[PDB]
Amino acid sequence: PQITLWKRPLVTIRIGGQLKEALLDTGADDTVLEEMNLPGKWKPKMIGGIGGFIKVRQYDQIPIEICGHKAIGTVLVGPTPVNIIGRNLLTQIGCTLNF
Amino acid sequence: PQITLWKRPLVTIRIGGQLKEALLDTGADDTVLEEMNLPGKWKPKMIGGIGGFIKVRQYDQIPIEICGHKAIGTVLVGPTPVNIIGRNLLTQIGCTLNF
Ligand SMILES: O=C(N[C@@H](Cc1ccccc1)[C@H](O)CN(CC1CCCCC1)S(=O)(=O)c1ccc2ncsc2c1)c1cccc(O)c1
Repeated sequence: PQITLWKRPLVTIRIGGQLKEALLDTGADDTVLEEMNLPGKWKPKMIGGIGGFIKVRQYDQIPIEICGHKAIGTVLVGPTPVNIIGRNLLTQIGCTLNF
Repeated sequence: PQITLWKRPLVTIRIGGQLKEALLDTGADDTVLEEMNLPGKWKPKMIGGIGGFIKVRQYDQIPIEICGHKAIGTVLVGPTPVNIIGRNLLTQIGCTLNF
């Protein structure tokens, strides 16, 4: 598909039994999801942006479905105000910027 | 051009005869540049990111050439970690997400 940028590029993603709306975000190195109690091992991390840093939990090899495309990779979980699909997954679903 | 996402989508911009590197950031509503001098009136504004809110200076109708494409729009100046091109100017240069 082609997604214009008049509005926020929000799309439906699925992670287990949760469907969520998430930004397709070319500015995000990593994928950051709102607080959720995912199973398995994780490692603490701090990530920075406008305003400063937040503390997140890094989960590896988590399958995520983004607009029906399959991805699997690292997901950071913490008190972000918006679900963010970062470049680590955007590349996997074939996402480019075009102008 | 078509820009893939295995690397950060950094591009050269021209603003006030100065060249700068900026990130094409679909997750950003606004264009936000690191501290710099720009001519004219500005308005104080506050914006929010992943780590909270910051104070910026809002400049309107500022020309920027992004990777050869002309925009004229709102540019916020403040303590962003990195120069970012947001949706307000991404739309002006005809940028879309594709997969
Ligand atoms: O900060 C914004 N946008 C955010 C997304 C956003 C939207 C709305 C609310 C909060 C955040 C960015 O697109 C992604 N961030 C990465 C940062 C951006 C700042 C400087 C460079 C790198 S980010 O969110 O801070 C971010 C994301 C992934 C990641 N992985 C490793 S470090 C890291 C940082 C934003 C949103 C709306 C208006 C606005 O003026 C700015």
